[PDB]
Amino acid sequence: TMSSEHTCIDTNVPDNAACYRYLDGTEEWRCLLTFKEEGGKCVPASNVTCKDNNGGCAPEAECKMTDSNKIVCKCTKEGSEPLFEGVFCS
Repeated sequence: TMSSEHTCIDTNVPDNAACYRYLDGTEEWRCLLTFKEEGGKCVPASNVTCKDNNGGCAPEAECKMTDSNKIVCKCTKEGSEPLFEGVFCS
């Protein structure tokens, strides 16, 4: 992993998404805030927002909408480290 990226080494990581490997050597692939993976494939959300389930956030991220009705995701549960989009925060 270069030095310690903790990112998967060869798991399923579709484009427009972010993948990260856990400390147990496991592997997880997440999608951006505008992409949702459903069935192993990820597609543009647009309709996904706070009104729905995490408009592209993470299992530990808060959902907030902007003046444009865009769902923003930010992980910060004390000692939490959101990744790029926050869909997955350490």
